[PDB]
Amino acid sequence: PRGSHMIVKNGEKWMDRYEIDSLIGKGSFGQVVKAYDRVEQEWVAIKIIKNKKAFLNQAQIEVRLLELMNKHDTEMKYYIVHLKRHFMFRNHLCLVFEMLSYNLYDLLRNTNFRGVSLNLTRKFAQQMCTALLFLATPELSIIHCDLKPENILLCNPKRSAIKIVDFGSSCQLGQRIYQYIQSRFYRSPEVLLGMPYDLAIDMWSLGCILVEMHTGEPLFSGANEVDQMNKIVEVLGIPPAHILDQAPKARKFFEKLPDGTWNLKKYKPPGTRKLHNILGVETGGPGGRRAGESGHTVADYLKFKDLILRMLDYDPKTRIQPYYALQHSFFKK
Ligand SMILES: Cc1nc2ccc(-c3cc(N)nc(N)c3)nc2n1C[C@@H](C)Oc1ccccn1
Repeated sequence: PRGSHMIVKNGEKWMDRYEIDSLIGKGSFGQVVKAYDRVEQEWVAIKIIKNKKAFLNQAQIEVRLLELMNKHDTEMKYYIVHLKRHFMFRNHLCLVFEMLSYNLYDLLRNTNFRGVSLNLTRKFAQQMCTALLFLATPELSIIHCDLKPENILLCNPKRSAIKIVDFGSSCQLGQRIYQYIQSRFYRSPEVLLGMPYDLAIDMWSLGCILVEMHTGEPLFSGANEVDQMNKIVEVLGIPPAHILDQAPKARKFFEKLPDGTWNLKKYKPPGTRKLHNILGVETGGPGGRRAGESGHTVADYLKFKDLILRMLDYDPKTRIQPYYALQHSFFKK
């Protein structure tokens, strides 16, 4: 056997138990196959980790975090994909999951990137904030570290229930091992700036994800780290001095002046790309496509806009935390 991937043959049966149906996924971690578990009589998704020591080490962390989670009593743990069991087979670690449906990016593609309704956006946001409240449980303190539409799956194609997958980049608070993390579009300023991070980076990612779900377009579509930070500054302005003063990578993006103030190195002027206009609050919503529509009033959009700007706080110490996000007027019945 050569290369890092397992040789998968559709039709084969593993350990007189799993009937392999099809290769349904391929990522940097390895592969995902659909299999029929003859013993429990159900479809499962088997995540097959590459036989490369770095990947096996990180997948053992994923297993430990998923077993810590799936054992907590609360009904909140059901927003996290269920790890059924794991086993070694042909020198690969294999993680067995419940079979889920397609991811929120596929849902955007299905709308021809016009976005989903503010009402469906709100349902996704409530479940996501509840999942993040669960991860923030003191005995867990799990940072997902790779929230993106691709890592949020529908349970069922005809329903709005979601779960979070892929804890392959995850760590617990105080066990940071990667200086470079998060998918670029959803990467928090503290990570771009090479600072130590905490659970607040997942709330940043969530703010980005919810705007994209409603507009159909990434809020911050950087081609690279410098473009990413410049796109963030277009919307939010120059980060606070107290943060840049302790940021290892401040000078990758910004320059300190005699005055002790920071500006950009070497785009719209800072803070002039208003979320007000990105969302089309007063001009019929994204691309004007929601004009008049029920559920899409200026009052609705101003509540949504307010919660997003609390999620996109530059300061990880004052960025809105999940419990408080769930108390926001955006969610009030
Ligand atoms: C349909 C389905 N049910 C699933 C159940 C579990 C998982 C899954 C995938 C990964 N990376 N990490 C965990 N912890 C669980 N993925 C499922 N998928 C999507 C697979 C096909 O692709 C995907 C989906 C997401 C990411 C990569 N590839």
